[PDB]
Parts: sequence; structure tokens; C-alpha cells
Amino acid sequence: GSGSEPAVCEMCGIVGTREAFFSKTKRFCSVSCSRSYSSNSKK
Ligand SMILES: [Zn+2]
Repeated sequence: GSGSEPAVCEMCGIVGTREAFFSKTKRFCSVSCSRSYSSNSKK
């Protein structure tokens, strides 16, 4: 977590830089992907 760590989306797969991905969790490119992976799946 310094320069621009990559955060891959478990839902869509899209990968980006922490400062570009959802700061909330960072695991998903969007909050929807969070409520979706949670309300539609489990890990
Ligand atoms: Zn996504």
C-alpha cells in the first residue's frame, strides 16, 4: 500500500490501483459488486 497496489475485483475481475478502486473495501470496483457478492454469493 504505497505506490499503487493492484486491487482485483472478485466479481468482474477488473484490476486497478487502490486510489482508483472503491476505497470502502477495495476488493470490488463498486459497492454493488459488494452487495452482489454478499447477497448473491459467499467466500
Ligand atoms: Zn466489479
